Amino acid sequence: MKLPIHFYKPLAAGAPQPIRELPVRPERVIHFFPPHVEKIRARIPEVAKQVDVLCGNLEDAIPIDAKEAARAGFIEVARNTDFGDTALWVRVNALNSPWVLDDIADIVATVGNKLDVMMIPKVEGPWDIHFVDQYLALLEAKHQIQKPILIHALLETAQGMMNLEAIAGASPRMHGFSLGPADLAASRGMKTTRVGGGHPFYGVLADPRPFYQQDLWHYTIARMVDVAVAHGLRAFYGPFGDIKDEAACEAQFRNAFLLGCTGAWSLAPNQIPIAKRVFSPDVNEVLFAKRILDAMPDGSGVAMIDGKMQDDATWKQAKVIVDLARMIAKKDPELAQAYGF
Amino acid sequence: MKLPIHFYKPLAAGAPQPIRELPVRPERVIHFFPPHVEKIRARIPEVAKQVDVLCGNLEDAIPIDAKEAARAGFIEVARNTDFGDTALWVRVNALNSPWVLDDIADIVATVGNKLDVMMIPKVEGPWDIHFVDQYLALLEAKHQIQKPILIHALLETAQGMMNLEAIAGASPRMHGFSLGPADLAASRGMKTTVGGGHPFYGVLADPEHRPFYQQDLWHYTIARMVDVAVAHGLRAFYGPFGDIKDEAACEAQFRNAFLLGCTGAWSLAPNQIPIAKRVFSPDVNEVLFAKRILDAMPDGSGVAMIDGKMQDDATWKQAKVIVDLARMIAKKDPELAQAYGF
Amino acid sequence: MKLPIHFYKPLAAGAPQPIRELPVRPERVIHFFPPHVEKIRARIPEVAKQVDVLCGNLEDAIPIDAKEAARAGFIEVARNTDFGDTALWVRVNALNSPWVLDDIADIVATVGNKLDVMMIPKVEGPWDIHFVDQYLALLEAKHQIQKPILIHALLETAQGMMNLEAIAGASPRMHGFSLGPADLAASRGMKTTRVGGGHPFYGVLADPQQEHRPFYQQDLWHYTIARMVDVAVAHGLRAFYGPFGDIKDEAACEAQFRNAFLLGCTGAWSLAPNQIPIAKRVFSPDVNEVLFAKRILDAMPDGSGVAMIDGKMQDDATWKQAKVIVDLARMIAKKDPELAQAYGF
Amino acid sequence: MKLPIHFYKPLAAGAPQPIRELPVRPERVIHFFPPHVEKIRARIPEVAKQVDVLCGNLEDAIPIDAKEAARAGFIEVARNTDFGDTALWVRVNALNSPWVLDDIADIVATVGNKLDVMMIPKVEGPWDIHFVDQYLALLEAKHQIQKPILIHALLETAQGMMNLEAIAGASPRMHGFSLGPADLAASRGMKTTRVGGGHPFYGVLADPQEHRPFYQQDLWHYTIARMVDVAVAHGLRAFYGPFGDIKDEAACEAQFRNAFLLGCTGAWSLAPNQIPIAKRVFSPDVNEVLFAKRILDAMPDGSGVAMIDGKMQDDATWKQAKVIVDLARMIAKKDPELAQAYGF
Amino acid sequence: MKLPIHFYKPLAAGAPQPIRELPVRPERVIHFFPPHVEKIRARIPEVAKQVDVLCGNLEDAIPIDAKEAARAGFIEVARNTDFGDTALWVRVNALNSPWVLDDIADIVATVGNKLDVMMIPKVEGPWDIHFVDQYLALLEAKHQIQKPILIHALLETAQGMMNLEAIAGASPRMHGFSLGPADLAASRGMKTTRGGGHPFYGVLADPQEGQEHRPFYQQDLWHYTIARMVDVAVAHGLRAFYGPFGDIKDEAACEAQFRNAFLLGCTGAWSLAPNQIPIAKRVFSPDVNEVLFAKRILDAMPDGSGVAMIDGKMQDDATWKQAKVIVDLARMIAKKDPELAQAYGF
Repeated sequence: MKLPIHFYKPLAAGAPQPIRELPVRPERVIHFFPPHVEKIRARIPEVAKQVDVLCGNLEDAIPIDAKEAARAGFIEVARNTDFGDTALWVRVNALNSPWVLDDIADIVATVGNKLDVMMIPKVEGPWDIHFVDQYLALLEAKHQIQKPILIHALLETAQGMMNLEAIAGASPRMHGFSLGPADLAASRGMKTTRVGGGHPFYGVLADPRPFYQQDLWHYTIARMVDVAVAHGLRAFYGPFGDIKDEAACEAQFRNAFLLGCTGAWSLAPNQIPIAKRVFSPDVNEVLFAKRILDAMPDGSGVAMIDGKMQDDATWKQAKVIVDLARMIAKKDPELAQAYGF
Repeated sequence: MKLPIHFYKPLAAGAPQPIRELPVRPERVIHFFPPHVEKIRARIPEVAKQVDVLCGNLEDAIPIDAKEAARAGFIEVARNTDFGDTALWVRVNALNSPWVLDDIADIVATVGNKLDVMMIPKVEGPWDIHFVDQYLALLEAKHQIQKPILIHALLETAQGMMNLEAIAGASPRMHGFSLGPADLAASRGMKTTVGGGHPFYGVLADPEHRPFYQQDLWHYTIARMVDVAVAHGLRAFYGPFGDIKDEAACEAQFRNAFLLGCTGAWSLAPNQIPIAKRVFSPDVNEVLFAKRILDAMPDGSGVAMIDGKMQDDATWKQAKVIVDLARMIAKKDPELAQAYGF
Repeated sequence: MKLPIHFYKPLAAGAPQPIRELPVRPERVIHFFPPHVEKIRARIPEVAKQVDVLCGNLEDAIPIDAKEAARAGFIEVARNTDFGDTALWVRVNALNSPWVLDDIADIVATVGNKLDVMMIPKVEGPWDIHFVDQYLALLEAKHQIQKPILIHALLETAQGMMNLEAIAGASPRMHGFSLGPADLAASRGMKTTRVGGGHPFYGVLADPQQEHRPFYQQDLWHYTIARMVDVAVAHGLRAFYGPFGDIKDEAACEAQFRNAFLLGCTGAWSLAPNQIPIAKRVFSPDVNEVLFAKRILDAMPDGSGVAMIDGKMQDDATWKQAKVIVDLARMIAKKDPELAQAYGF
Repeated sequence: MKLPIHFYKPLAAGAPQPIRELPVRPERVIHFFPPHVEKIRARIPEVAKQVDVLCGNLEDAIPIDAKEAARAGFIEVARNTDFGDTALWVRVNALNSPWVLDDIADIVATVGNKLDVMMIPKVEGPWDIHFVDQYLALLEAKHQIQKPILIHALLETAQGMMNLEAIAGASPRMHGFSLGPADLAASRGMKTTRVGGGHPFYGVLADPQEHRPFYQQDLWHYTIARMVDVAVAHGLRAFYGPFGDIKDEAACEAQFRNAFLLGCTGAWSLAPNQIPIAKRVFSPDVNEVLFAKRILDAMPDGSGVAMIDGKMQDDATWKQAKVIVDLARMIAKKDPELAQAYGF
Repeated sequence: MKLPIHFYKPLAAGAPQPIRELPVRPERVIHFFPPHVEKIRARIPEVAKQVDVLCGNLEDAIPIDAKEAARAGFIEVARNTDFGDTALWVRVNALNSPWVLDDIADIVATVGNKLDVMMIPKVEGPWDIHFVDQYLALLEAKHQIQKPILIHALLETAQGMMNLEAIAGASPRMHGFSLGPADLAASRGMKTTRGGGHPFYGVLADPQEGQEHRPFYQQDLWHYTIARMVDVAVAHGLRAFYGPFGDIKDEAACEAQFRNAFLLGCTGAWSLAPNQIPIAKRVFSPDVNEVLFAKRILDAMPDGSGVAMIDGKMQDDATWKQAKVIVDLARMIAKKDPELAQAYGF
């Protein structure tokens, strides 16, 4: 709705200048953790090094009794821990809840200069983003935050799916989208208690009899990807609830990856290597991106490579995945040999 | 879009207040009947006891010579019959046809207070909904109909599928959508094997014998329809399954629809009636696991693990959908109440 | 979007009257050829009769040094061949490239009266159509072109997919779309094997029962094609599967071509001679569809009134729809033995 | 951009249910005061009785170093005064400013149940309304405010004017608009200075024939007309803002009367002398009340169809008639002579 | 509408990067000249020093037999002259005419690096902008033009007036609009005595008892049009202009019409004759005494907030923001107008 002339203006005197390009960094796994449980908080600095992104959770799966405790716990661990190359996110409570006003406000007050991305659940339309963008801009000015805190929208209501284009366009803070398969099923009335992969009842019956199961989430992921990529945002697969079935987890993660998602959530330590292995950049795309960078050294002009003309749009897309691959190659030696770094 | 302040005002002075929420009733089976066949008219009291919804049909399969008879036939059944829990629908002729003006006018004038929903063939955009809304409101005012008759949009063309949002939002009479698979496939140029798949839609494995995995032609259509319909507070329906001979395939196509969020389906023949009632009811084992989820977090908030599956607020709301539907369905069917918890 | 009353006016004083409905002619196969290669130019009058459409390529796989060569070879082979019933297309270079201005200007000024469709690569929004539409009008006015050159849009970016409705509605020149799997895969960050068009590791794992869990492969392109068909058909346009890049695998090419036909695509490209008979086999009209359409034409001898066939009401609109199926079956049955023997004329 | 099925749902569990219609009450004069001036805070209990609406000011005209004092002054007055039938409004600071977060939070927490309408300056687009709407909802839930605080949008920017339709429809909290002539002139680059009147060099020169006469024109005709149309179409009220030249009561009256003739509901008053000018100008026309009483008489059950003087009457006109009669009866409660003319 | 992430990217490989905000220069007068007349070309170097903007005209009042000579004539004068502080514009022919393709192509190829703004007649909707944007960008990449040439839209139809928001938003090349009053009145079916107005447009006073004749108050035809043009332009970051005042000889009527456009928020106006140049520069310059007074508003409130009383007139934050607009224009014009640099001081 906002005209480009005004789109990148900060929304408060003293707020950091809005971002023009989303920051490039590894986002292969987003590891949730319950911040009100002490034993988990103690292992967090060691866990922090095993993940690309660490995300404190304050909304779903936190008992109502523990809401205030999860907030203090998140501020506590974020205070004392240096997260190095790992990104730090938090999922706050829904915008109609009694906790979201103090959630956002105190987290910016105490750890704002360490928060990279704030995850907003149950987004229904661009108005939700409009609130959070202005609220953040004012808190950023009050507490003198240096970097703009980005917005990450959880895509888990039927209205969010309908309003997807408007949500993606609602703010220069937008980082991307996470599909929430359980909430989105409840919202749509999909008839399943599952959080993730296939369903035995969803299939095609052969003619006279073999039964071929079908992907429940094809339309949903394809739609999320197309809208995200068109806005320069990133799409993510959210939770896979069957923590034990690592094969089904890998199959679901890889499906998201093959349609174009950047990473996936992990709800338990054992899903962390699954997300890292599935969402690692494809070797042959990195290697082709390096030819593009080599063909257009300063990023301008026209070049061909294998009968295909390279432009400014391909150079910037190539530049993103090579920078990302270098950052991955710096944490894992086996990948560094595969990308050539 | 009509501004919300003008959206809920009635369109004719003396026509009833527009609703702001739909009624709550099982709509698992929409059973059609030709009102011009007296034998079929004679058996309507008995059939009414077996179906959630009875839809008089004035459109497809009613010969040109039978139209006046079918319209008078419908009025006579609706007059004479007590339906009770069964909703009474009518599918009138298409908006460009020489019968629709009298279809709606004669039916409202006589049995307007007994009609729940009017189904409109071939809805192509919001203008179709605006005509019917305004016509209905003028007729309801003239015969002082007490409750507003609802509009059910039949999805039969590519233009209608592309205007699905504007159709869904065009009136507070909107009740929901039915997919007309044969007619929609004909409009798109799809090739099917009436209202079902086609065995040659699949993907070939990589290069002995080379496996072939069939796909569902209707995934995009159904998913888009449920998204639009639910976002607006409406319901989606699978329409006609034309392969009456093949009942394994009819139950398979119905269960897919049910899983994606469709509410019910059409029965074109008496054998489809029990299939549609069983498939658009929750599975027993699925009601049972969902009752385990509701138990593990009575406040609906927190975390739990069942059979190695994580549960939270979101799965609690999944179980509430499943359990509440089974509860409502079980009040009407006392036999399924015994396969759940009564 | 322009108002209906301005939508059908010519955009230049001297340009031909825009068309109100698409020309009805066979488009089962779209055969590409590099117009700079001399030996290819020499056998073009013969390949012309094996294909429904001949499309000159000036863009991908044409070297930078051959750009003026391909453009000039196209102009020469287009002025000298009589194509008979075959349609003549050309794919120009992208709208951001150093070659498209002379591509369009030289072709319209030499062979414009011979060109049926111009294909634009990488159409990302309505603005692209607006540039081509106005550019073509000015050129057609200058060179007294009698009939409008239509525009065919190549889908290769997530942005193009998101703007599909606006693109379809941006001009009466709009002919249809072609999906370009490999480039659109790259635009979205999809993973495909074999030059676009698939991935064997996209699939649904069965529940546990046995240690072997069945794995059901899925189609990566279902959303894309279904969306393409709805937007194309709602505007009166046609949808096509573009380049199937694995030329050596004829089983898989037939499978991919058939999925597109079953979902409602009109034709597909061919990159090599072995794909020409595959496209023509798969995209031949369904016989039952034509039989029904003929009954409509019979029941209403002059497309007036209201009739009913197999319980289905028919009107002037169905009648104009049956006439398009029947006229197209007759054109295709001229070149197709099995349709000629299945349905006749 | 919200669907009617969700437009009228509260934005927080606990926040009061949103209005479907606007409160009917006299709104002929919006009287502004600086709440940081102690001599003004002392006279508020008497000023309240003389005005329809009293609006505290925290934005323009309040110095930067008085901001925190204006806010605390406003809360002191509001806690300690019974406004009776007078409505209580606040104009808070702009949404990009260091004061607006505590402005809204503190006022809601302490005097939320006495606050009728919140004025938001320098509105540019529906996104401003979305922010205030959701923010108000959460605060109202926290402090259990019992009716929803409404939102009044100040037209002070060319962006706001271009986005007027979208602003009007952005929330069921919307109460209406006020034209802010000085700020709007600056935003457009209108080359005038005076807050709210004519300009002597804006006019039409006659064709040559001795001396060519010069007919002055209204600068604000398009602006007010567009504001009234958008506002009425949305069931909202439009207001003329401040008239600056306090001493020139005739130019005040004519500018106020122009807004009244185009469809505005009331006007601001900056100084005690403007109070009786706004109340006289913006009272309903006698004929408008009289005609509205007959519509109310032709249809005792406000449904069905009635024809009055050649013209048919439905439920929208019965409802616009009941608003103006209720308004007129309330204006008679405190005006003897208008009571006899209105027929009460 | 193009999305912001894509709005600011170039439309051709090697085209100069889109600007994010318009250049700030004085645009009080847009002086038109017919480039096929030799006597006019000879004196351009001198007249270019007298005008804020110089605009070569290929369209109206350029005969059909003279089109090519006017186009080549414009290239000859642009190549030779050094224009200094004076912006150089050109009005090409309409997008439907047989001359516009070469108009645009030839001029960018030769004098592209000197052209600031290209003015397009009869812009009816955003699609016209899209054509000119893509066409320029290819030409700019072909001939390596260093900075983007801007687009000025001339409004001559009811369609363009109705499509004004979409036109304003269609490209980062967008500069502004000029009203074409005679063409716009003709498209709408308005009747005007000269663009101009019409003395018979007015309000009849009711009869008074002793009057011979009822007074007749003349009204302005163009109020809604100009007011709509300023709101849409300013909201998008662009600038609105009065176009041609065809009645060249009635200097007093010219001054009053321009003044009305100025007070509502127009930046400047066209001049079709040397006698209109001083009028446009004077009407679209802030009044000296108003600038002088605005300096006193700014100093009375250094923080720009609160109140102040200056010469018995009340001042507040809003008046301060008016003063800043009026002072900021005066300061920028003083860098171009040597006698107003005196009268303004600073």
